[PDB]
Amino acid sequence: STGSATTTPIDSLDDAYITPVQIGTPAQTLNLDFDTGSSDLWVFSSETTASEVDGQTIYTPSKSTTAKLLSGATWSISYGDGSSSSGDVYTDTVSVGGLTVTGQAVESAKKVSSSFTEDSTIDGLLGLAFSTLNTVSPTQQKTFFDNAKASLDSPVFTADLGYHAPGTYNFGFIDTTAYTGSITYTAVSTKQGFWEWTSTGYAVGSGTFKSTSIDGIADTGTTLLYLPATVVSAYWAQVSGAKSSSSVGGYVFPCSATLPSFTFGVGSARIVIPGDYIDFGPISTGSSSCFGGIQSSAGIGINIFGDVALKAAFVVFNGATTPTLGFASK
Ligand SMILES: O=C(Cc1ccccc1)Nn1cnc2ccccc21
Repeated sequence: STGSATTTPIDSLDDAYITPVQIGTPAQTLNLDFDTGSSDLWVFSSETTASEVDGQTIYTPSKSTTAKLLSGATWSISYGDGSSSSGDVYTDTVSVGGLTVTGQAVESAKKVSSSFTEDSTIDGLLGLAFSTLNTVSPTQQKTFFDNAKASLDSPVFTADLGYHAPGTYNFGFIDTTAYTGSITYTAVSTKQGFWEWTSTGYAVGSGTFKSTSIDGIADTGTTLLYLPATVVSAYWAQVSGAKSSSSVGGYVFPCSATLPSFTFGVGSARIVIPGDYIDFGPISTGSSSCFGGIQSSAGIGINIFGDVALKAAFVVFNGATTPTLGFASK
């Protein structure tokens, strides 16, 4: 089998992407954030604290003839940005772009933190990291991809995120019309549960390439590109008037600036992030100070190839016995 679903930015800045997902019988369609940096499929639901729901579409298990409470199971997650959610668990039928999994764990939120409440466009998360990160207790659950894998034509999924435009998530096949040139594959470590790889270096604008190993994760659920402070300083030094602002929480730059591109290495291959992809707009409405899309990972503990980086590429998440990652230009 295969699946193919369009993913759509939630706002004009590409802060996140939502992909429609069918849950239950008859289908309940929720728009989920596909997140290769986590491993829980959780949804706003009829069980969510009423004051914490504000515009989201909810899953109502009692209206699904295929829903079954997973007795005794609970879940609780906290993301790197400080947000969180928790609740109980059902199994149900879940379909993505024509690909169906029966018996998928669907984590029903009883509580969500303020940032989820405040974002009406995201009805929940669909994790695509390794199932060793899944938070369900006392019996850990498998991700949608891990449940689908043996049925797929090939044990892969691909992310093709758009810049200010829709993109695609495919399951089970590589669309050879969706990229240019060849796909370069690179080794993955699953030791921390992530799609963790090592970039071979970087360049700023038309500058020379610096060969240097940069370990990090491919994370569709992170908006920005988080890299070592040395690398990020080298980038922003090429933007007149850019500065790190302790009060704003990162690098800012004059909105009048033209940003240079940023290149990262994948083996001997190179992915070029155009400068416009690094502009995240005014820090507050009407401000002439803009927030940068490349930020330091120093407070985080891991480098993160978030959407800013991934949307510049066609990315293959190869879930073979020994997983790997592939990147192509597009
Ligand atoms: O948690 C993180 C990483 C992060 C971003 C910004 C600052 C510090 C750390 N991404 N992410 C991955 N999945 C997520 C789901 C919600 C929120 C963030 C999510």
